Amino acid sequence: SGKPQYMVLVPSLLHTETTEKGCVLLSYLNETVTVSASLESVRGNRSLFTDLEAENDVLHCVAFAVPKSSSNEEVMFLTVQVKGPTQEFKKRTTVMVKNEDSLVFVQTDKSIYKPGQTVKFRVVSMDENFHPLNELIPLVYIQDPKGNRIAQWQSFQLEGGLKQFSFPLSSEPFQGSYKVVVQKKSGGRTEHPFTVEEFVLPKFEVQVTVPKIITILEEEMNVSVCGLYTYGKPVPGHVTVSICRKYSDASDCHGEDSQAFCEKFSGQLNSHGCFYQQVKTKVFQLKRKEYEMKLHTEAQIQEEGTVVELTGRQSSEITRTITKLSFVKVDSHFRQGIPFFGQVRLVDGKGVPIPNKVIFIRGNEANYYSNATTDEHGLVQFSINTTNVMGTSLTVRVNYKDRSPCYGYQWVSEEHEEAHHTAYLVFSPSKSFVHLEPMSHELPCGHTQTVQAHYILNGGTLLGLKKLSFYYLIMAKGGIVRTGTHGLLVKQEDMKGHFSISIPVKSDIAPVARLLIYAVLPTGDVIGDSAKYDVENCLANKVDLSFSPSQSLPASHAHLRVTAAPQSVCALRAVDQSVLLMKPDAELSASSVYNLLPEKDLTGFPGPLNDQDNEDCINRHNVYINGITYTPVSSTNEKDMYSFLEDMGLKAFTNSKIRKPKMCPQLQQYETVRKYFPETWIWDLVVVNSAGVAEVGVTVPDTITEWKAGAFCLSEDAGLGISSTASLR
Amino acid sequence: EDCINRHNVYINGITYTPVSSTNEKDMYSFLEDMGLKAFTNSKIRKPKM
Amino acid sequence: SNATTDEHGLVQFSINTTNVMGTSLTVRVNYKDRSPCYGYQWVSEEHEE
Ligand SMILES: *[C@@H]1O[C@H](CO)[C@@H](O[C@@H]2O[C@H](CO)[C@@H](O[C@@H]3O[C@H](CO)[C@@H](O)[C@H](O)[C@@H]3O)[C@H](O)[C@H]2NC(C)=O)[C@H](O)[C@H]1NC(C)=O
Ligand SMILES: *[C@@H]1O[C@H](CO)[C@@H](O)[C@H](O)[C@H]1NC(C)=O
Ligand SMILES: *[C@@H]1O[C@H](CO)[C@@H](O)[C@H](O)[C@H]1NC(C)=O
Ligand SMILES: *[C@@H]1O[C@H](CO)[C@@H](O)[C@H](O)[C@H]1NC(C)=O
Repeated sequence: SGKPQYMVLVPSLLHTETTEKGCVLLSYLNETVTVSASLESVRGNRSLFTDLEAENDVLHCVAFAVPKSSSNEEVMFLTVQVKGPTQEFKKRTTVMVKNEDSLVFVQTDKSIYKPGQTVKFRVVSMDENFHPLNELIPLVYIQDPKGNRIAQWQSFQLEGGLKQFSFPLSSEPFQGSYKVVVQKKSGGRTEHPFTVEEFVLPKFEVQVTVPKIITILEEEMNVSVCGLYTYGKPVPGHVTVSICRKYSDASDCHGEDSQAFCEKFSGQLNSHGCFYQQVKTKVFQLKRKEYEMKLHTEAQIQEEGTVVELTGRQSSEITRTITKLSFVKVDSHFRQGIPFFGQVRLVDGKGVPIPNKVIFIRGNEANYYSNATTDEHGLVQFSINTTNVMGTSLTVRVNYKDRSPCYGYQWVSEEHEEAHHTAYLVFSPSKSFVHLEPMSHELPCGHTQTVQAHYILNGGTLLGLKKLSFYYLIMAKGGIVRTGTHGLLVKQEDMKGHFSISIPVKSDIAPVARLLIYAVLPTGDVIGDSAKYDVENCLANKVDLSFSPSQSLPASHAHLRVTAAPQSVCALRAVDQSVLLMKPDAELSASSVYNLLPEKDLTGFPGPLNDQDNEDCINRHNVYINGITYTPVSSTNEKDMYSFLEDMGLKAFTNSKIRKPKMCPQLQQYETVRKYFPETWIWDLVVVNSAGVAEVGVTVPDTITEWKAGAFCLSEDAGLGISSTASLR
Repeated sequence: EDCINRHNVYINGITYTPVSSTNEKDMYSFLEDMGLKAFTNSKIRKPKM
Repeated sequence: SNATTDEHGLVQFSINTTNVMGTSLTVRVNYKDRSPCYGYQWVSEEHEE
């Protein structure tokens, strides 16, 4: 009636002495089973033995934990044993232990700084999860590039899983980027740098603009240039540019000046609004062997005469290809019981595909060709008919393919982008599989999302019964996040595809969700595949600030009302934005900490184990051959079942087949940026009342610009917290 | 003799190579190494290449 | 399965086949050349197998 299938879902990744979900599959009932995953040592003392009461048709996942290891990493062999009363089976795989750490980072006002000041910085620690973590440290120190520690503290402990600091500064350091150092008890190194320079602020504010990406056909170059040396005085005078076609063709012995052109669309500087300029690309002869351009502006000053020149935007953009299209949501892998959606769009300079440009959908080897055209957004969506072999490789054009060069030099050259794709199949010995469409688009949080996926069942069901089972599963941070299950209705012969599913979006998942579902069968074949989904940045504890409103200067008395979970600790870096405008937070965001996270996923193969040996081989089963002919031994490159276990990112131990090409050994063979005041306005720490604290802000008058906070909050009552943006005028 | 370009080439398993039975010691090879022909409903005759 | 020449008898041997059509046998199957460096690549050491 039912042949048993067992499968124990075992992320070989071990986050230590922490809850990490693991689980099992069993169905099609049989006598008795109480299996045990034992990571026995050479002796059997380092056994990570977890024997557990088991049954059929159930999902009930224990997140047991493990004490510390001897090494930081150590491969140990894992023979889960099939504790049946009359059947016992093993298979040894290395386990990817790791004495992994709790995670940390650093906060500073800036990286560049001013000489002679005191830097102010803070330090943080949390865990795998995004909750705080109070804990000591070995040490900390700032280091200078000369191999030496300019600042240091020793083995403090955190009040709330963080600490704030400062450090003075000499006015005579080495002008260079300096850095800070901490080591965990393991030796866990984090790094957050900081430079200093009292470079002279250039008086002038000469600013140029120009189009970047050019093509084989243009008409206009709408170039805006304006110099307000103080940001608020565009001088009444003249301006002249030097813009020039340039670039000897990779030749330097020419002994001359390689300017192909030099035009000066000079003009009278107007204080109204700004000077602007609008130059044409025709006189520049925007031709193929009309060579690269360079841009350099003569910004002359009135009643001073100390004229400035600036080479900005100068390095032109040799657009070797013209009419550049791409893919959009092209299914990286496809299937055979469905005509399926790839997608492609187009961009060109400004990023404007011609409306209703019709295309040449060269999706072949099924020779399903059927033209289409661009939607509003360049895009296009399309199924393609399916009775062919595993390999399929597709492409689409508006132009047509030419492989027609006359002579192998072709210094003469031209190109148009083509979105060609190669694809491979899925298994289906089990005679049922799904195609889970991707959600590779917008993803708001604090919701759920019914997924769209379409099962088949080849040959209907050979027997099946009234009801089989299907389960949908997601890994997270080395542990499964949730347990998804379902069943379908009764039918003995059909090809249906209207399956139901959903999952709630909050948090608690890698930046992706390798969601996986599979086709549990009574006949020892199970077919699935992962399904990777975006995880857009959203936090446990949201929060927002608000200030005593932005008004005239002198009013020192202000506020900064901030309102979050009832209890927390909080950074309060109320600062000037223009210094952050100067150098954006290329190294700070909520998304940052999501990705400053290391080891979000790690397929278990990684470095330590090159592979896993298993029992069968390809030469085996030397019994009668095909009746029609002789079928030798060979295989397919298509995406596979055993690998869907590693596409999940884990291993397992099973009787349902993964029988495919292992091997036989020896068969028969035997730039410069503007700056204003670096003055860091506010920097402090507070704790929220239950109702949302508000701190009287102190105006820094007599300095008007864009203003902003670098604040941040934290607690275990709701995890960390950030209102990632609220500026001030 | 066969006048057949091909039969069911495309198959899940390995594509059979020969239209008719060809081997070093096949069945009709016994009739050939005899040197005699025959006319039969069982599987004997072939063209060579 | 090694054997030996009888004074009155030659080798009378069987091998148990459990595989596909492609087969081939030999004896004195230890080396074809006693010495591969033989000399100046000018005269090949050949003994019957
Ligand atoms: C390519 O696309 C076409 C649809 O335009 C798919 O054709 C579909 O094929 C299935 C299976 O043959 C059809 O179901 C049954 O077909 C038989 C044909 O004799 C019919 O007698 C049954 O009543 C039943 O309809 C299905 O009807 C058909 N699509 C439509 C129009 O309903 C085809 O499967 C696609 N390529 C492949 C083979 O993946
Ligand atoms: C279940 O599977 C085992 C192994 O094939 C077998 O020994 C047993 O007879 C099967 N049936 C039951 C009901 O135990
Ligand atoms: C196993 O070895 C460890 C090493 O510390 C020891 O503590 C323990 O007592 C030994 N035996 C067990 C499993 O208790
Ligand atoms: C030759 O085969 C016999 C019969 O089994 C065996 O006893 C003997 O060890 C073999 N001789 C050699 C070369 O060892």
